Amino acid sequence: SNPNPFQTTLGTDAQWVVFAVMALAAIVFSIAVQFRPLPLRLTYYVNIAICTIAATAYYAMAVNGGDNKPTAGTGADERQVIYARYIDWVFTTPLLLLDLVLLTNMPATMIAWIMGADIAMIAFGIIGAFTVGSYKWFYFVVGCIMLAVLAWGMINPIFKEELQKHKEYTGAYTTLLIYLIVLWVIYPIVWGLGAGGHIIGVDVEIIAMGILDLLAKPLYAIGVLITVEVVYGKL
Ligand SMILES: CCCCCCCC/C=C\CCCCCCCC(=O)OC[C@@H](O)CO
Ligand SMILES: CCCCCCCC/C=C\CCCCCCCC(=O)OC[C@@H](O)CO
Ligand SMILES: *C/C=C(C)/C=C/C=C(C)/C=C/C1=C(C)CCCC1(C)C
Ligand SMILES: CCCCCCCCCCCCCCCC
Ligand SMILES: CCCCCCCCCCCCCC
Ligand SMILES: CCCCCCCCCCCC
Ligand SMILES: CCCCCCCCCCCC
Ligand SMILES: CCCCCCCCCC
Ligand SMILES: CCCCCCCCCC
Repeated sequence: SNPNPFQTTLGTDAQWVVFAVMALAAIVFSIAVQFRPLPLRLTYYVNIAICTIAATAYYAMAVNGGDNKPTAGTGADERQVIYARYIDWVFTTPLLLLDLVLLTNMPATMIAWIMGADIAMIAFGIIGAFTVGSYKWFYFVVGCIMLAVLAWGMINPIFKEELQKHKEYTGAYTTLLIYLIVLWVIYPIVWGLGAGGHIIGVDVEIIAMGILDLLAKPLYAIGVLITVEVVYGKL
C-alpha cells in the first residue's frame, strides 16, 4: 500500500527529459512560423504557448520535486503532492481545445461552457489531490463528468453542419479529436491510481503523465499543424 510515495531521482530525470522535448518543440515552432503565411500563424502561436507553458512547468517540477513537499495524509498514508502539473493544465488544456475550436464555427456561448467545463475539471483535480480521505472521490467523479461534458461539446461539430467551418475536412477534425479524447481519458486513470488511490508510486505517475504529455502536446501539435497546412493549401 502507498508504494514509493515520494519523488526520487527517477522521477526527476523523467521531468528533465520532458522539459527538453517541450522546450525544443516551442523553439522549432517559433522558428517555423516565421516562414508561414499570416492565416496560419495563430495556430502556430497557440502551440508555441502550449509547449512553452509545459516546459516551464516541467522545469519547476524537476528543480523542486526532490524537496519531497508538499504532502497529503499522515503516517503510512502520507504521499507527495505534485501540483505544478495542474497550473500547467489550467492554461494548456483550453489552448489544446482551441486548436480544434479554430477549425469550427462554434458560437461564443458554446465555446464558453466547453472551456468552463475544462477549467472546472482541472480545479476539481487539484482540490481532490490535496483532500485526505473519501471525499476526494466526489471531486474526482465531478471532474470526470466535466471531461464528458467538454468532450460532448467538442464532438458536436462532427455531425452538426451549422457548427462546421469547412465540411469537406470533417475527417481531419474527427481524427484529431478522437486522438485527443483517448489520451485525455488516461489522465484520470493515472490520477485515480496515484494521487487518489495511492496504488502507484509518485515516480510511476510522473513517468506516465510525462508520456501522455509528450503525446498530447508536441505530437498532437504536429498533427494539428500538418492538418491546417494541408487544408489551407487545398482551399
Ligand atoms: C501571459 C500569461 C502566460 C500564462 C501564465 C503563466 C503560466 C504558468 C506557467 C507554468 C506553470 C507551472 C509552474 C508553477 C510553479 C509550481 C511550483 C512548484 O513546483 O512547487 C514545488 C514545491 O516543492 C513548492 O511547494
Ligand atoms: C492513441 C494512442 C494512445 C496511447 C496511450 C499511451 C498511454 C501511456 C501512459 C501510460 C502507460 C504506462 C507507462 C508507464 C511505464 C511504467 C513506469 C515504470 O515502470 O516506472 C518505473 C518503476 O518500475 C520504478 O519505480
Ligand atoms: C497537456 C496536459 C493535458 C492534456 C492534461 C489533461 C488532463 C486531464 C484530461 C485531467 C483529467 C482529470 C479528471 C477527468 C478528473 C480529476 C482529475 C484530473 C484532473 C486528472
Ligand atoms: C469521459 C469520462 C471518463 C472518465 C474515466 C475515469 C476512469 C477512472 C479509473 C480510475 C482508476 C483508479 C481506481 C481507483 C483505485 C483506488
Ligand atoms: C462520465 C462518467 C463518469 C465516470 C466516473 C468514474 C469514476 C471512477 C470511480 C473511482 C472511485 C474509486 C473510489 C475508491
Ligand atoms: C484560468 C483560465 C485560463 C484560461 C486561459 C486559456 C484561454 C484559452 C482561450 C479560450 C478560447 C477563448
Ligand atoms: C518504458 C515504457 C515505455 C512506454 C512507451 C509508450 C509509448 C506510447 C506510444 C503510443 C503511440 C500512439
Ligand atoms: C448524448 C450522449 C452524450 C454523452 C456524452 C459523452 C460524450 C462521449 C465521450 C466518450
Ligand atoms: C516530439 C514528439 C514526441 C512524441 C514522443 C512520443 C513517445 C513517448 C514515449 C517515449
